[PDB]
Amino acid sequence: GTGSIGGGKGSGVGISTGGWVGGSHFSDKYVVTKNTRQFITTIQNGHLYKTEAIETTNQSGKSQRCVTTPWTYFNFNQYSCHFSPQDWQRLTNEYKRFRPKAMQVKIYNLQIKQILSNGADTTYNNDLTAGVHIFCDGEHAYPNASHPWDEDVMPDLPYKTWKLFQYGYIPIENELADLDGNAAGGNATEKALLYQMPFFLLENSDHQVLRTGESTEFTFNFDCEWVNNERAYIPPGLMFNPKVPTRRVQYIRQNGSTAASTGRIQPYSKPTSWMTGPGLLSAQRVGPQSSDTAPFMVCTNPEGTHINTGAAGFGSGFDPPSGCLAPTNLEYKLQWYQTPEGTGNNGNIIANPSLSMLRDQLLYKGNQTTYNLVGDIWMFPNQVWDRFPITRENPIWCKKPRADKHTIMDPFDGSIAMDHPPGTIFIKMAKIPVPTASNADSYLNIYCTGQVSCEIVWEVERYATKNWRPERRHTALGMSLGGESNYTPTYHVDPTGAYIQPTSYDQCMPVKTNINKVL
Amino acid sequence: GTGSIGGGKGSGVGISTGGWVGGSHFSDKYVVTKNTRQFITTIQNGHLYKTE
Amino acid sequence: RPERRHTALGMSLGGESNYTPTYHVDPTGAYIQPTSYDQCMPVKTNINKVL
Repeated sequence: GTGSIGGGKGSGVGISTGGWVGGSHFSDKYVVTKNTRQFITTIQNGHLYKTEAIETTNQSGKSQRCVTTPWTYFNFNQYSCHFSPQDWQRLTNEYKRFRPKAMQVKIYNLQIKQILSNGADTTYNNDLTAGVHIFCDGEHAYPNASHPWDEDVMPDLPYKTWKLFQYGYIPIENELADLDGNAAGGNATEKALLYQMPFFLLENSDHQVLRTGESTEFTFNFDCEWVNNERAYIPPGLMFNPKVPTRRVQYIRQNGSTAASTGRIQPYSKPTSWMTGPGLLSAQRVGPQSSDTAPFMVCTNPEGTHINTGAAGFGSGFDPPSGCLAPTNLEYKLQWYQTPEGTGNNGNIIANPSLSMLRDQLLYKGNQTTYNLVGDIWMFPNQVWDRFPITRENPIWCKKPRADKHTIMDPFDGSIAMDHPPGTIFIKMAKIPVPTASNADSYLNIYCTGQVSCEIVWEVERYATKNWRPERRHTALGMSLGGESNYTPTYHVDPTGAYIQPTSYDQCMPVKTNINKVL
Repeated sequence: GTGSIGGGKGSGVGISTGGWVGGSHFSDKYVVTKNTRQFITTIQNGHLYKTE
Repeated sequence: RPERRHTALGMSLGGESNYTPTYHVDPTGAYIQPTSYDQCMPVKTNINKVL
């Protein structure tokens, strides 16, 4: 049902630079997702680079220093971006693993409008000679624009308008520069940090400038590890045959009155060579919602401790701490809101056990009498665990920090650590100077709308099982009713046009809950 | 991180006549500096040559 | 021996509240200027030549 486009192959105002793409194609080895959004970008910071310091004192809740830029950026990092709930269901039901392979982004059909405000009404007219600056940072030569679990992501519904967020970054750890700080300290390393605090201008590189008849296109080739969709039906410790005897001997030392005994290990409990995976349960969250509450605080202090007992502005919180361990409290569970309007207990989704036996692991230390839970299990030889089951609402990737030494990279939120994730596309409108009598900068008030199309080829692979029995699958019967009068199902739309969100973790259709693997 | 420019190679309103350049490249024998500014120019002297 | 070089450690703080270094920008977006001649990084101060 594709029409033949008429009109010449030329270019300019009155010729569109691309069409709308949408929908997925499933195959055995590949899944192709196509998504187009209409985006809107506006002037940021009045075309200025600014810095901001909180100066802590708990007013904001810690000490941050940020530089905000005139730029905005595209954030594609999330699965709901690329998959409809239908397509995500099909992916997690029909395939044991998948990874992104190739990516193609087009920015096209650009429209710059001048904003004319007279009194109480505002008008919008084309300025056809206005440009927009666009470039991708693929070298990661600038601070990353996006961080996992941000609300800046592409809209889930294809017909919603995507408003870009302002780009900004933290030039320095602000608590490490207290300025005067303490008087008898004679601050030096604090000034030394400020003198070498970097400053980044996107204007320091080459940009493409697009007028309304131009378009631009970016391609990216993923070299990626697979995200696996498989469930362990047993722990690795149960891989034995309980009827078979073992050669192994268990010596039990003298316990109180009970004499030291030796004997053959029972057939139904055979020793395992495989250990609980890493995780930290010992810490608890601190302080009011306003501060940084994470149970572990990862700080870098070059000088003399004194983290002000509340972590001050030193460091960032490490959450979730528990890793693959069974969370012993709600604090340790990954939790988010479906909507930027979510608050409190409304609109929040708590991650639930996937019922995979490589997750929710625990370690118990025997004394002579009993077993006690080991709070902090560190990285140890012979640990095996599965990754956090990712839903359609999880971030896809995180960027690996550039560093000399790193341990196993398995972010506990479930995002894939990548050496070179897709580059961020930065976009701002050309500053249009307005002639002014004084030296105060005045500019023309303009905004740009356009279409972005993302197209990802997913390398995918199906499952084969010798299991006799029907496996668990994701089904619409696990959905719930919502909206006004509560007659609208989960991924449907409200009578007001509101898109009903999943209220539970299973409605988000996590991976590793369905297809069984033999250990 | 340079995109492929779409739209025809023709000219007119709605086609930009260049991109933004910026940044330096250092070498042993050469340094290349690239700078772009946005300039504004206005009418001067009401289009007159005057003496003072 | 190590020769003299230009370093950011010769920069100074400026702007409002005077927490912004030399070539950085103010919270108001003002670009802090070098307040001294050495912050301008003159030539012929660093690399030695034998006469």
